[PDB]
Amino acid sequence: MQHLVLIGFMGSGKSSLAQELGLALKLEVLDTDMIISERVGLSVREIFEELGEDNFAMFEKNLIDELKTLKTPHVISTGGGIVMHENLKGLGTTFYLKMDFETLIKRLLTQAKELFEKRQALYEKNASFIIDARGGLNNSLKQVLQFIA
Repeated sequence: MQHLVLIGFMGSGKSSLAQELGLALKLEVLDTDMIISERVGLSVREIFEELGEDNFAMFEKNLIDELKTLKTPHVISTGGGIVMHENLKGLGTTFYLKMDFETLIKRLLTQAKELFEKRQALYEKNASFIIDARGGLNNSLKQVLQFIA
């Protein structure tokens, strides 16, 4: 609960922001996309295609509990599977990196819009803080650094 937890959709650019936020604050950064792929042995993309998003999200939800094992404060990029998460706020201060749907869509249909709407509601229910992604990585970073001050 002094972990800084970047949460948001996959493709939102949280991993890269995490990297740069760690560097700025002299903190280690952990990316649950990385851990899950490292431990499962398959790429994010293969897990998504062969096992589905619900199972990615399960992988993530099980890693969260382990992440409270951490003796030091970390930047943690996670939340690609918010559907399965109950309250990652118990992991630390969570920042939702909020991107509009059309912009998320470019970086990666009525059914996708439906999903996006439902999951955004979960992200902001799980967020201690909201960072507006529209302005790009450094403007998101400034936002996070301003919350910290």
